[PDB]
Amino acid sequence: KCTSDQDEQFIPKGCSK
Repeated sequence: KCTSDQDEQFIPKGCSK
């Protein structure tokens, strides 16, 4: 998932790598 809560200046090494 890109946004976990409201995470706009962080997406993971998992959503779009």
